Amino acid sequence: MSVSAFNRRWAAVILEALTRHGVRHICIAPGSRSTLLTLAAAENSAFIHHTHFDERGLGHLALGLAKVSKQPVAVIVTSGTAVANLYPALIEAGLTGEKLILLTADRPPELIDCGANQAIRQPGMFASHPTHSISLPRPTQDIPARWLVSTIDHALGTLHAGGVHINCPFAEPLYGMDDTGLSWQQRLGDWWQDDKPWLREAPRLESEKQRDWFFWRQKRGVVVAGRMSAEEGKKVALWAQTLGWPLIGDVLSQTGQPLPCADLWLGNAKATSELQQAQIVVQLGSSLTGKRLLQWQASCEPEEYWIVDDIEGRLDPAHHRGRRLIANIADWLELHPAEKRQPWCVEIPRLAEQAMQAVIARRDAFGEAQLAHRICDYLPEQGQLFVGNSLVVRLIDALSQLPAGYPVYSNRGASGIDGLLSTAAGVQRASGKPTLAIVGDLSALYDLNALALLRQVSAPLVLIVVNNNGGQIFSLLPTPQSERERFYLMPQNVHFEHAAAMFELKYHRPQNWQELETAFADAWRTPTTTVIEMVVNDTDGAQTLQQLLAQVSHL
Amino acid sequence: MSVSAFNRRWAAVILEALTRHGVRHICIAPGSRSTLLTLAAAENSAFIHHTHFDERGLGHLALGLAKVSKQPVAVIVTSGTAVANLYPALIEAGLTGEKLILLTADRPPELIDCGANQAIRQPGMFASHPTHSISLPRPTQDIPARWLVSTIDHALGTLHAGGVHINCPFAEPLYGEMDDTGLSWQQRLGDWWQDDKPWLREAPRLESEKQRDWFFWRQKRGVVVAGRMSAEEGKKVALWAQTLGWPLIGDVLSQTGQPLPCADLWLGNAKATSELQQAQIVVQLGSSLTGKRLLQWQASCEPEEYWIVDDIEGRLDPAHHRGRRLIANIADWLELHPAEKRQPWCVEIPRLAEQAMQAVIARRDAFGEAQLAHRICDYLPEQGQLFVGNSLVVRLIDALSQLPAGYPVYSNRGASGIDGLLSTAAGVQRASGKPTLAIVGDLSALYDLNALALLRQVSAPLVLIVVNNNGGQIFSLLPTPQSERERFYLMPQNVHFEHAAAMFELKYHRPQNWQELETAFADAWRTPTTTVIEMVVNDTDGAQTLQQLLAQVSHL
Ligand SMILES: Cc1ncc(C[n+]2csc(CCOP(=O)(O)OP(=O)(O)O)c2C)c(N)n1
Ligand SMILES: Cc1ncc(C[n+]2csc(CCOP(=O)(O)OP(=O)(O)O)c2C)c(N)n1
Ligand SMILES: [Mg+2]
Ligand SMILES: [Mg+2]
Ligand code: NA
Ligand code: NA
Ligand code: NA
Repeated sequence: MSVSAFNRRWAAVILEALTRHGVRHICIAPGSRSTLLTLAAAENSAFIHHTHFDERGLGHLALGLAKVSKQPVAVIVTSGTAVANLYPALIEAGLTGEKLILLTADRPPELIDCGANQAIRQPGMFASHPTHSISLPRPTQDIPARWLVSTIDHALGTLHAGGVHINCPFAEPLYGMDDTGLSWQQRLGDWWQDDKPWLREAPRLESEKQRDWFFWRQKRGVVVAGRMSAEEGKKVALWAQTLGWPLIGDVLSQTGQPLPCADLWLGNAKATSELQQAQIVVQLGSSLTGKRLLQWQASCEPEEYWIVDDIEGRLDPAHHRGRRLIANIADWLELHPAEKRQPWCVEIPRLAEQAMQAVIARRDAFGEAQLAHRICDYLPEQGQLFVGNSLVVRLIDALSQLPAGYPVYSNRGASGIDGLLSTAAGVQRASGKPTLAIVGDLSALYDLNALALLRQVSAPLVLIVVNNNGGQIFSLLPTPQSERERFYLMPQNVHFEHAAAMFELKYHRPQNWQELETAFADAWRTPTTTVIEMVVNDTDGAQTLQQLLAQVSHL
Repeated sequence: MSVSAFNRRWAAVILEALTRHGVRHICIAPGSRSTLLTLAAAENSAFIHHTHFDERGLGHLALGLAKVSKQPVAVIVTSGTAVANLYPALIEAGLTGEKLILLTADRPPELIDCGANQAIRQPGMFASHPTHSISLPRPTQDIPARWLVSTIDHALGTLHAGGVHINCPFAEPLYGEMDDTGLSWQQRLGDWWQDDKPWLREAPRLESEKQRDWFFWRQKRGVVVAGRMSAEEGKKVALWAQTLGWPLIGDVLSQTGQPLPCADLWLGNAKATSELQQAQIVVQLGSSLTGKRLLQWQASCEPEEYWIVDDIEGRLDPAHHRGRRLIANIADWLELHPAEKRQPWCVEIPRLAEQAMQAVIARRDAFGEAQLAHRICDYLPEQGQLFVGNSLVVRLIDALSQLPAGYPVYSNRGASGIDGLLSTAAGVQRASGKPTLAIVGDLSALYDLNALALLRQVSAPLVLIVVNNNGGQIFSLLPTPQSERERFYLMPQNVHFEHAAAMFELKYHRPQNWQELETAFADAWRTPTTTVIEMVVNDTDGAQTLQQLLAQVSHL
């Protein structure tokens, strides 16, 4: 009889099911309609439980977790606007490959389209953004537990990447408990004390080994390093070296950047020339950062364009004739090995070295370009780097040479300035590692309430808020000068000292290299967050990037 | 010739079509793909432009501005997750009626599903929630200007309520010297440019016809329920119900003056529900009923007819009575359906109502949130407005307080999200330019904390009361499980707002008693600025006080 009882039983099946697909972290916001789920989640010791109050921030907390752990991560929110707040993180996951399990509680059908409080149309909400969507029915004994678990299983197990939306209607009552659904739960036999799914469906998606690799490696080819794992970046740096091919590695590639300041040199006739001679470009990973690289890539004309990543669909915004190959990068390289061939490029290496030389000559100024340049003086040892959006990711790319195999993380799929503080958190938590995060002032304002989560870290995390008073990328872009402060830049004339106090975070506003150094030396001493604020002249960053762009276009 | 110049006239037409549907305010966030729309929005002087860095907050600003002005309000965002951050406000629009028109910039088709940065599938992302959606094609001269403005005029002319999604693809280049490429293209509309009118006028009226059996129905023993409506409508509903001598069950969102206050306590006494059992008809004006006992009574009553009269569409009766659903401007309907003077039929309820109120008054003294809820009418700004937050505050004020007639009350009680409250309030004050009282709980203030930025520009004093019971104490009102309540429900954040207030240069007070609270109330009404007032309370005293009071009154 007890509708309470059953409800908690139906939710219990749901949350154990995900025990079977590697779900370790579950992130939770409060709600009422959510109780069946949250309880079930709370009572299951297979999980590490996180909570936050801002469902959008929650979503990015899961995102961060998933991004580092490479595990599916489950989220529970209540019905209503709460669910919609998950959209951003979902969109990004749908683009970058994070597996997010979204369990969104709902009113029963009796209560849809009839003026009931907090009652929205929720199935289909995220349209084509989730990889799989599940519209669960009105919980009843008449549908066996085996159906419920078989559906969840198919969803999770055939999940190459992106998230999964599972909608979970619950009618009232929701608080009560009885035996009511016990015999129904036990129809699942010893599955309850098992390790595995009820239904095992986990076929692999992989592109066959390319039979003409041996032909193609003998030609003048270029390697492009996209977003990939720390370790894939090492394996790739080595692979290109051996092949003799010039490596143009993005900031997110953790390849070592053997030809640094690419955003610069790629802007020089002598470089484009040499590169014109290539016949095959093999790009590994995607979401390329630099402006000049995207243009080079747009207009480059090799006989064939290869792109290799374990994410599905097209990744060439330019639509070259060629191939799109789905694989684990490290797995793909083993399968397409390199043979010792001799470097064919001779003028690019000069140009790279000269372009870095141009940059260090400009290093003394206490600005954001200078910070980005000098960033690997600051990387916490055995740690990880979370890079913001806007100017920051573009600066470090253009100006800094990151070590091979140092892990970098970032939200570069859709590039939102909306989840960054909270993504950084879930990144810090997933790996246990000291973390450095850099973000601009509008991005830290966006997600300012994530300063709450940053009270619970498992190793030091330093948040650098580069404060140039507004969205200054819109001073790098040729935005109509007259409208640009009010409708582009939006300076908020703010600081972050009180924001840090509120969440009892340690704060520094260093005013030169000496004091920012002391800041760090205090930061890494304790398993807490410290807000560091660099206040800089609004356009110094972008101007300087521009001048170096011209400098390097000229030699 | 120049692509970037055609893009500008393509946008300029779009923003000029808005101009002829009453669109006055337009809320804008930064962006680059949005640039043509933002240029055309800012070049076009028919608008008042509002800007904000947070697109969910921007969304909620637009919502507020619309909530007050009753005009459609425009938003401009760039492509990506910026678009997705408008969902909250859109869905709330979907329920309470605000016309928000969302101009969402986009990459052109080529750059979709190809690994392009900041490029997501934008058409349809909001599903059924917007009222209509336009999926505008790739800008070209081969599509007559007269097409773009007809399609918008249809969109806006036929919008009875809720949101509009206009997706705007634009292809690089987006910057250049403004040639005069699409000019003769623009000139194809002709003097329309100098008119004030829609190109196509399509604005057919949706309304329910006159209830020809009203003279019969108005003579029976009815009940009048008053939900969300306009302040003016409140007054009107209060007269009309006292005329028919029916008992008025007014919601806090009803603005009737609640002649039977504390309905949430007296509806729990077995004597009231017994009397009401006599009702042959219930005429409910407006929707989103507030308290639990009125919801429980609504679901349980069994008149021969139930009527919901409101100017939004669809069913509004979550209990699905036999009866009628009646779409119209409430006042208009009062005029079409006049009251006849008849004898009050209710003997018991009016006695309990004054007995409920007395019982609350007995407890007015303690410095907690139940008390604040009760006293509030003593603190309303002269000729100003009330923005009432979600969770406890709405329910306590509903339960424990009696607000005056026709005092404007605003809130987000459609989906009841605590995700956009401050940012909504700002928009709510900007729309009318009235002194404003927004009350909001601690998690609700963390959720929109960056909206503090927006509450640095107010035309008129606005007080922000933050009630800090260290958590979501509505989860102490509900029978949640004692074991996991604290970390999985209440989520106490252990925080204050002194510094948040300092951060945005907003005056702060943490009053400890009634003397201090009213002091802070006074100096606050003397400047067109926000003064934040944080009331720190013992977490469960609010919940309990209500609980107890529900119990005392169920025994009277
Ligand atoms: C959700 C969302 N809103 C808006 C944008 C557009 N956008 C890109 S960069 C940027 C500027 C961010 O400013 P700041 O945080 O200071 O970084 P800075 O530009 O100074 O480098 C904006 C608003 C976006 N990418 N995502
Ligand atoms: C966007 C959104 N997320 C979650 C909820 C569910 N919810 C309702 S009340 C509440 C707690 C609000 O806490 P607080 O702001 O401190 O007010 P109080 O409960 O103390 O009245 C939550 C999380 C909601 N209605 N909307
Ligand atoms: Mg900035
Ligand atoms: Mg609270
Ligand atoms: Na896993
Ligand atoms: Na299998
Ligand atoms: Na004070």
